[PDB]
Amino acid sequence: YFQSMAVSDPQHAARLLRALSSFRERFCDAHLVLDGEEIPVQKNILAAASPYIRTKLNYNPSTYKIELEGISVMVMREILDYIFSGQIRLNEDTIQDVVQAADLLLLTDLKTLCCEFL
Amino acid sequence: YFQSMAVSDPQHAARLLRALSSFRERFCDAHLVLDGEEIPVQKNILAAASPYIRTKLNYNPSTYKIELEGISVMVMREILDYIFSGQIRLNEDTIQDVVQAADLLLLTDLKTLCCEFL
Repeated sequence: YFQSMAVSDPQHAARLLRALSSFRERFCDAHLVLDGEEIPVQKNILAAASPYIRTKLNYNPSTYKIELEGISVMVMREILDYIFSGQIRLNEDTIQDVVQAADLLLLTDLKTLCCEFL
Repeated sequence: YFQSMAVSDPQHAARLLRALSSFRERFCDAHLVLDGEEIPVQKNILAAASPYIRTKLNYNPSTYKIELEGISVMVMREILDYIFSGQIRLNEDTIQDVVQAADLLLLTDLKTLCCEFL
């Protein structure tokens, strides 16, 4: 008989995500424009996490800007922290704003994670 | 008392990785040059996975090319499949070439995964 194998490392994705977290200061391809604030950002990772941002880039393609005024800077920074780790931070005064932000950005699993703590 | 929480979704990294896997055809920032073959590639994800490629980009910064002639095209494609999934494919005729490639690219965990099947 002849044998071939497909071996899977389930910690790989978490590990790659931590190396990508290091690059949030060369690799930045775009700026998120929220309030009058600009956050340098890696395009493919935000497009990957948020279907909204994915669609926005198809329809809204010299620094490249992705506009977002319907979410505060503090909340988006906690969401970006989520995107690069899988962990979100939640207070009594915050969880509602985060759930609404998650809805805007079509972060469907973040939203489900937030509602389970209500 | 006042209470804040940090909630962690451990499937998040795998899920983001699958959305990034979709983009391997806009998001491509560079070409891998192996043999006389060019593979359009997302820069930050290869830099993140491979410390070698990370270093190469610091020292070797108009399409941007990352040169790599010490690995075959077939093997690198299986490695790129690993990078975007955590799964590697391994035959009797292949595992040695993959282990050597993993060493070149400083893919330390891929290498450990490959040696466990020897």
